Parts: sequence; C-alpha cells; structure tokens
Amino acid sequence: AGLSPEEQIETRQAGYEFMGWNMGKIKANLEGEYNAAQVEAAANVIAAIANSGMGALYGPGTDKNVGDVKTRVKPEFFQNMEDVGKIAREFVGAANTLAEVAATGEAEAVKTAFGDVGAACKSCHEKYRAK
Amino acid sequence: AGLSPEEQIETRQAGYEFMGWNMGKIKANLEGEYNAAQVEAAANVIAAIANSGMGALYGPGTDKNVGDVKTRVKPEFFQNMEDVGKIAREFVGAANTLAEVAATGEAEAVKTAFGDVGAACKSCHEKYRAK
Ligand code: HEC
Ligand code: HEC
Repeated sequence: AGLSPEEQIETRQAGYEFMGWNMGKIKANLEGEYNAAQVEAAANVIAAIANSGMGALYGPGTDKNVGDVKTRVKPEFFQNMEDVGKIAREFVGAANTLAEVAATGEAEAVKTAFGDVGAACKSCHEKYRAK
Repeated sequence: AGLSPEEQIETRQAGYEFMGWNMGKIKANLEGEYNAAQVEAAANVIAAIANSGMGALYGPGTDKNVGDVKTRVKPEFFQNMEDVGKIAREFVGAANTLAEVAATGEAEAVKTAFGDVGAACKSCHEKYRAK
C-alpha cells in the first residue's frame, strides 16, 4: 500500500541530492555571471523541497540499511525528534527567505540568504548524518 | 554548475524520483481524503522541478552508462531534440497549471490537471525511457 523502507531511503536521498544541484547553481551564479531568473528558479526548488514534508520519509525501519540500500542517517535522528523538528523549521524559514530575496534579483541580498540556507543544511548534517 | 556525466545522470534521476513521490501523494489524496495543504505542497514541488532547467542535465557523454552509474534514457532522446522540446514545454505548462489549481483547494479541478501532468510524464517515458 505505501512506500517500503528502502524506497523511503532512496526518495529522501533524491530530494537532498536535487537540492544540492540547485545549491551549486546559486553558488556558480554568485561567483560568475549572475543570471537572476536562473537563481530564482533554483531558489524556488529549495523552498519547494523544504516545504514538501520529507519528515514522512523517515518512517519506522528506515534507520538501517535495508537490502541493497544504504542510509547515512544516525540513529539519534529518531529519539531526538523535537531537536530535528526545530532544525527543520529553521531550514524552511531560511529556504523561504532565499526564495523571497531571489525574487528581487539583487545578488548581494542573495549571498546572505544563501549563506543562511547553507548553515542550516550543515547543522543538521553535523548532528544527524553519519561519518 | 558544469557537471560531470555521472553527476548529470544521478541528478536527473533524483529530480524524477522526487517528482514521482510527490505525484503519488497527490493521487493518494484524490483517492482517500483530501488534505488541500498537502496537495499544494506536492504540486509546488512538481512545478519547481519542472521549471528547474533539467534540460541542462542531458549533456554530452550522458547517453550511456558512465562507470557504474546506469541510465535508462534511450539513444533516441538525443536524436529527437525537437520532439523532446515539444513534450518538455507541454510538461512544464501542465505542471504550472497543477500548482495554480492545487492552490485553490478544489479537488475536482485538481483531478483533471493532475491527469494532464500524468499524461505528459508517460508520453515522454513511452518514447524515451527504456521499458
Ligand atoms: C535535517 C533536518 C537535514 C536538513 C535540513 C538537510 N539535510 Fe542533507 N541529509 C540529512 C540526512 C539525515 C542525510 C542522510 C540521508 C540518508 O538517508 O542517507 C542527508 C543527506 C544529504 C545528501 C546526500 C544524499 C545522497 O545522495 O545519499 C545531500 C546531497 C544532502 N543531504 C544535501 C543537503 C542540502 C544541500 C541541504 C540544505 C539545502 C540539506 N541537505 C539539508 C539531513 C538533513
Ligand atoms: C521527458 C521529456 C520526460 C518527462 C516530461 C518526464 N520524464 Fe521521467 N524520465 C525521463 C527519462 C528519459 C528518464 C530516465 C533518466 C535516466 O537517466 O535514467 C526518466 C526517469 C524517471 C524515473 C526514474 C528515475 C530514477 O531514479 O532512476 C521516474 C520515477 C520518473 N522518470 C518519473 C517522472 C514523472 C512522475 C514525470 C512527470 C511528473 C516525469 N518523469 C516526466 C524523461 C521524462
């Protein structure tokens, strides 16, 4: 009926990976020729994936390697769900602000908001992603 | 950024897999009971990834397996770029309408727009993806 553990692991990893491509495209525009419409579209993807409810992909047996599929989540992610929830809400707030300032076309304002979204990816990885 | 072949195949598959999870959530809501806010967030992911410039992920060298990174794109894709462009434009128009209508909360209107984006996904798979 619903997604199996191994499918939930592949899907959250797809979501994270797609955000990474869009993060790299904003960094490449900030350093080379800034194209405001390309940054806006990339920022829009990060805000949409941050609001997508990825919490639903951390269901019961997804704390371990299942089949052919390997997870890098640390077991502490489960057991610290209020802390996870708070970092997650700091991340949708930073992701929503990037989308809003990307819409102004001003690269300097985008540099700052991008730095704050980066911070939020990093603080969750630091505590909850292995090795 | 200017990605390697490996990274282009891995990212395009990650975008598609994440759009499939969100399409599955809209069908679940249409068949079970509708949570309007859930459908809006899933619809906005589809339109943001449709608008993200994934055409950039079908560069040279990406038409075959690169190392042990496997791809399911048929060689035909790369021969028929005019047809791929036609399909891809109608896909982002349809994905744009799905996010526009899902924002109203009107389940019956979401039902036909969802069918249009679905049609656009299988039309490209029928011609250009192995199986
Ligand atoms: C927790 C609240 C997280 C936030 C916010 C972000 N990421 Fe993360 N990420 C997290 C975990 C627990 C994991 C491991 C998932 C697993 O099941 O293995 C990850 C993983 C990634 C990956 C690797 C995906 C893969 O190919 O296997 C990437 C590229 C990644 N994360 C990127 C990323 C970015 C760019 C973020 C902010 C925009 C971001 N993540 C936030 C946990 C969390
Ligand atoms: C062509 C113009 C396409 C449109 C529109 C959509 N898809 Fe597709 N998809 C396409 C190709 C050529 C491939 C293979 C890519 C590769 O390098 O292997 C795919 C693949 C998928 C996948 C599997 C990805 C994976 O992780 O291996 C899924 C789940 C998928 N496609 C879904 C999907 C959905 C739901 C679409 C519409 C909303 C959609 N695709 C559009 C080409 C095209």
